[PDB]
Amino acid sequence: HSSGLVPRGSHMSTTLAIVRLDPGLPLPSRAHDGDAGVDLYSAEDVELAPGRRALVRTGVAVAVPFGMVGLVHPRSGLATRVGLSIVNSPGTIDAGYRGEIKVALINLDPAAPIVVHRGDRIAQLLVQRVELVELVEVSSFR
Amino acid sequence: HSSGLVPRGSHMSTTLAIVRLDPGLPLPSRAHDGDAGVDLYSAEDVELAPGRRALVRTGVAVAVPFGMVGLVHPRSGLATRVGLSIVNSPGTIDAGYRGEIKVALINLDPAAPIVVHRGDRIAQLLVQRVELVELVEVSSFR
Amino acid sequence: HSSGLVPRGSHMSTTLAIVRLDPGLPLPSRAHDGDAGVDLYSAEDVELAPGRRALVRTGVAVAVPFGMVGLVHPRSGLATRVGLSIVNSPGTIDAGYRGEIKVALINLDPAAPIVVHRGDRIAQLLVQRVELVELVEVSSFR
Ligand SMILES: O=c1ccn([C@H]2C[C@H](O)[C@@H](COP(=O)(O)NP(=O)(O)OP(=O)(O)O)O2)c(=O)[nH]1
Ligand SMILES: O=c1ccn([C@H]2C[C@H](O)[C@@H](COP(=O)(O)NP(=O)(O)OP(=O)(O)O)O2)c(=O)[nH]1
Ligand SMILES: O=c1ccn([C@H]2C[C@H](O)[C@@H](COP(=O)(O)NP(=O)(O)OP(=O)(O)O)O2)c(=O)[nH]1
Ligand SMILES: [Mg+2]
Ligand SMILES: [Mg+2]
Ligand SMILES: [Mg+2]
Repeated sequence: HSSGLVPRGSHMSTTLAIVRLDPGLPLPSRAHDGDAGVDLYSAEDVELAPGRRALVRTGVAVAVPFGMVGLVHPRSGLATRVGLSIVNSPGTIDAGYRGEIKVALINLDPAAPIVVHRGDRIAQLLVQRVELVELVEVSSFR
Repeated sequence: HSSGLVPRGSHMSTTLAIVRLDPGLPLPSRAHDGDAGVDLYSAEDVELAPGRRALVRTGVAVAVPFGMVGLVHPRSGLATRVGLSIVNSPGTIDAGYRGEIKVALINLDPAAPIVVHRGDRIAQLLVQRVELVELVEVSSFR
Repeated sequence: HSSGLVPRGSHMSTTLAIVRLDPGLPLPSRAHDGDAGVDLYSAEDVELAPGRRALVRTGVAVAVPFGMVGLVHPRSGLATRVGLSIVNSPGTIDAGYRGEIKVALINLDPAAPIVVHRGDRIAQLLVQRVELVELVEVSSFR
């Protein structure tokens, strides 16, 4: 069968609407089958000295479904190789957000600056269900 | 209809029992409809010099349901604006925990101290299902 | 009843195949009933000066089920007491990965080195479902 047919085991898989605010970047994609995240691109060149942080545009906006959350995670390779991290990791993308996804990168290396180029894959976006809990206040209840 | 009626689409939404150990703080709340997290308050004033961390009381205890986990995430605005982060992010609140939720804040700015005041919203709490996995050890099995 | 019987409330609980690449370490375990994570051991001695990071072997490989993700989270006690963190937290373990789980530890204390010994519990592994989303590109759509 061709790929337009949804296989039985994927009947209930979730769709995510996405706008490329920067049409010159590829759509985010999973690096390998079954990978949890789609990789987000940087729309911009950024140089981070040790300890500096920047709010980096990804060129995309998404519509996370109600009842779900988008989560922006660092990539392990950049984290290990150069100390690149995300200040607010895991970044929380709410269902109602329609703005551009931005990544708060930070250089956690003590001495070597990190150069990010436009078109580099700088984070990964996961989508999960979340419990939109109803709080029940009690006076008292490992 | 009035708000006491659970709408059909919310019939299965999860309740979370909460004790305000500090009754002078508001209950945690979602900033907007559909937001993944409820914002946690600081019960205390804390000043963090660059690179310092503190274990900050939130004034609340919760009963995360069995089969779920509470997750303490940083807020993006403070992370970007002043470099505020959480050392153990995402903080993992277990179903059996009945103590006060505490937030391990850290100042990741190189030079500017962060002042947290009692009543500031310093983190956000998400609740998700988790797989309480049964390990199956094998000798061998992208 | 003896423990070999799956209780009714655990009928659908997920199994996780695991190989101890280092058979001298215990299998990861939950510290308490209902805890979200199983604690990962270090296979190695590592000393981290302030601001240094290391890619630490855990001695295990896992087979996260398709449709799920493994998540490597810091432990709160080490984070608060000595400033130990994980550069790429939450570390993302994909369903297709069959290599050794490695932990990117970092010392976020300003002045005191952290010593990790072989056999110390240095992180915790959670397993959750993830939405393997199908992107739907649109021109336009808190
Ligand atoms: O903490 C971690 C994170 C990942 N990993 C392994 C398993 C995971 O499936 C794999 C890739 O993780 P990332 O996608 O975060 N890394 P990166 O994107 O740099 O590499 P790749 O191009 O292979 O996806 O690395 C660890 O061992 N520990
Ligand atoms: O990494 C991130 C995190 C959040 N965001 C966007 C989407 C999310 O819905 C929105 C708000 O996230 P937070 O709740 O973490 N930020 P904060 O609480 O400071 O702002 P708000 O008062 O708007 O909730 O910011 C990003 O673009 N990148
Ligand atoms: O951010 C956090 C994380 C945890 N906690 C509490 C609730 C959680 O169930 C408990 C234990 O969390 P960890 O397992 O991350 N800590 P650690 O493994 O050091 O302690 P323990 O041996 O008790 O599990 O600490 C907080 O109050 N805030
Ligand atoms: Mg990857
Ligand atoms: Mg918010
Ligand atoms: Mg623990």
